[PDB]
Amino acid sequence: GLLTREEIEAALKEAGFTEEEIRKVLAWLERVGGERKVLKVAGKILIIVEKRAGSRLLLLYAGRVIEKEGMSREEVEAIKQLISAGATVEEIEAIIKRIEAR
Repeated sequence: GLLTREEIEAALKEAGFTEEEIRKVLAWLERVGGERKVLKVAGKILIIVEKRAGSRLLLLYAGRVIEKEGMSREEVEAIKQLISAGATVEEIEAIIKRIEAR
């Protein structure tokens, strides 16, 4: 199913976020109100929140916060692959910017 808020908290504490920062993330998750499919790959937190008004995506790791809205399946898939490739959130964002430039 979907990852619970308590499990997300623990995962983000591993990623390197404080409970206050996590609270902000939880607010973001509630803001969208979609299906919070949160994955933990190699320490990197891949938050995929599916919604009919547009899939939202949030990358969290080592204090880095990448908030994206209106993400396509191809973009989300690419991000997931980059994470599994061992790419950092900053490097992923650089790739996303290259995508957005197109």
